[PDB]
Amino acid sequence: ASLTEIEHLVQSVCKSYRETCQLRLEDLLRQRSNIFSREEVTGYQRKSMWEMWERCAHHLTEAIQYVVEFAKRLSGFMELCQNDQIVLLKAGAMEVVLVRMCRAYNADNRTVFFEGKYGGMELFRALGCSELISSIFDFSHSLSALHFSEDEIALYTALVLINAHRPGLQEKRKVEQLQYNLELAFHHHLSKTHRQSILAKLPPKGKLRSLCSQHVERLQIFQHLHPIVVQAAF
Ligand SMILES: O=S(=O)(c1ccccc1)N(CC(F)(F)F)c1ccc(C(O)(C(F)(F)F)C(F)(F)F)cc1
Repeated sequence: ASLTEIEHLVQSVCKSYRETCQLRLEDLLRQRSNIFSREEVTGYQRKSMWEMWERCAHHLTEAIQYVVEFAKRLSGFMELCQNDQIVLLKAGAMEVVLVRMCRAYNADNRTVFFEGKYGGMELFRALGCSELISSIFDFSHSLSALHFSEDEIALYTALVLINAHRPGLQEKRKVEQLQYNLELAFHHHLSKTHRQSILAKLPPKGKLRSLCSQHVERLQIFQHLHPIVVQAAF
């Protein structure tokens, strides 16, 4: 693989991102002054457990759709069999959503963009999963300190999806080669931007995994349905 091939894979991944990112970074940054008032917060805390889980599962569904669209536009992914695609999307898609959320997270006041405004942890009291909420906030806080650029996000989330160490893969050799090529791309682009320093600072791969799993566990506990099943409907 040549320099031109590597730079093209970079441009193709970043383009696929830019087209599927759902929320424009500029919009999210500008919306940072648009903070929920006490009464609105109280308005959310008073809502039913059932309602809050309905709202949250719906936003998650939408976000997963965009991430699935991202994946389909990564070179090679479509060329994999339906089984291997779904194997990669099963946990991978939701792991990507949780990384993407650091863009909608403001470290200065520890708030998150939710349904049009920024609000802190207390917004989600009705859900009755404070430790799950804490885990998201703390993961998003640690990622924000890295100041991910749009392209770093793009490249890093491609690697989250395209990973050969996932249960029950068939064309495992071919996913290893797709993972290899995107690793070259990510590394090349980091050196070019003198941003190699983030490599050691990236969240341990199994931290994002165990976070995703615990959230999926609790999501299904509220009688919903695994996100992979829902996504299959489209
Ligand atoms: O917009 S969300 O509802 C959101 C929740 C918490 C903080 C900010 C934003 N949504 C974000 C998404 F990007 F997916 F749209 C979201 C919904 C639900 C979750 C959950 O992790 C779970 F369990 F449903 F997967 C939880 F409900 F627990 F928070 C996480 C994020």
